[PDB]
Amino acid sequence: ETERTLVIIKPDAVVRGLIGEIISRFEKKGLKIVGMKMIWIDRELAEKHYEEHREKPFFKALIDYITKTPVVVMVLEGRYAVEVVRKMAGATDPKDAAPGTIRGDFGLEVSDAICNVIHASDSKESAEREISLFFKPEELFEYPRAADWFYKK
Amino acid sequence: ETERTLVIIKPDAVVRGLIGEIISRFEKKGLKIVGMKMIWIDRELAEKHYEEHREKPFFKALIDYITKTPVVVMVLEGRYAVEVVRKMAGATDPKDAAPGTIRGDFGLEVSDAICNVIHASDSKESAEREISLFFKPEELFEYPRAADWFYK
Repeated sequence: ETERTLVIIKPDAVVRGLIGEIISRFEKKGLKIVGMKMIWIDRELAEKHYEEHREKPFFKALIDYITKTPVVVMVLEGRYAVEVVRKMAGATDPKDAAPGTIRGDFGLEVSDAICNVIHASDSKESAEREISLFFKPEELFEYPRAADWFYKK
Repeated sequence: ETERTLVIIKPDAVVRGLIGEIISRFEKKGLKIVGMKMIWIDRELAEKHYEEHREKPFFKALIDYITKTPVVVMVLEGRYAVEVVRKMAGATDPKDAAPGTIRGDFGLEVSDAICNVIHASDSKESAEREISLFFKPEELFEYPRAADWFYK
């Protein structure tokens, strides 16, 4: 049931100094960070990540947003991590996100793009594609978190 | 003036899930993360980092400790960042660290090595050496944090 999903702490979150708070939510949930790095995505890489939206009118503004400042890309590993992280993220537009979720607690204001604090892979297929896009195998690790032994099935 | 210093969130902090808590303390202080990545330090790199202790009896334990699991290395930028981060870290041995500091609030137990949650450059000279050891220029960025404009 263990899966890996990709999260991007977007420019709005980095600029607002929310990197730590976001990471803590994943850590306290029990999710494991197996890869992470601060990078500054250029347009070419951004367009590859959002390739499915290439033909849509909001594409340009989305690329402008994700490349505005450096971001933190990270890979989270855990039981049903893909759907669990999406749930933790909350509704796409922060105004609709429930209190308690990352977007619900930290997001609201928007620019030309719907700034929503973080990106979370929408499926296992997308996660695999996205993780391969941003990380090299040597940048992903297998190691124990403190309580891993407790769950030895 | 503005300085850059190196911080390593050590294996004990990573294993205990304290990465976010630690980073938040730097962010709320006003410090800017200009570089960061999770890496698993190899013995040779660890020995370069701790080169000053190569001839000491506690050297091996230090290497075993810092390479036990992946760590998060990051570069913090800000006014007098080197001394400020050292102050935030607290006493070397967590048992002696004051409440309110990172080591004071999160560290205590030790192994063969004095596990102390994080590493913080001890001087501007050490900071420059350490930053170059773990980061390439292309991995460090210049960008605005939300309130940067306020201090103009």
